[PDB]
Parts: sequence; C-alpha cells; structure tokens
Amino acid sequence: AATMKDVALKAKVSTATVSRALMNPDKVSQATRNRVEKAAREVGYLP
Repeated sequence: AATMKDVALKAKVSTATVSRALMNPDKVSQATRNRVEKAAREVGYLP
C-alpha cells in the first residue's frame, strides 16, 4: 500500500506541505494542488 507521503516524493511537493495539509492547507500551489488531489485518490489515501 502506498502513502500520501510517498506521493509527495514523486511530485516533489514538500515534506512540510503534506505534513501541514492535515493541519492547515496553505502551502500547496494551485497547480500542484490539483495534481495532488488526483494523486491522493490513486493511493486510495486522501487524508
């Protein structure tokens, strides 16, 4: 099973972004935001 964290590496988003995402999303770029949302479902884990 994959993890939302692993995805960040693939999209080179940021360890802080996905980390704070569950706390207060405000560091993810609009473009990277849409890509993550889609990539989040693929792994089955959206949180």
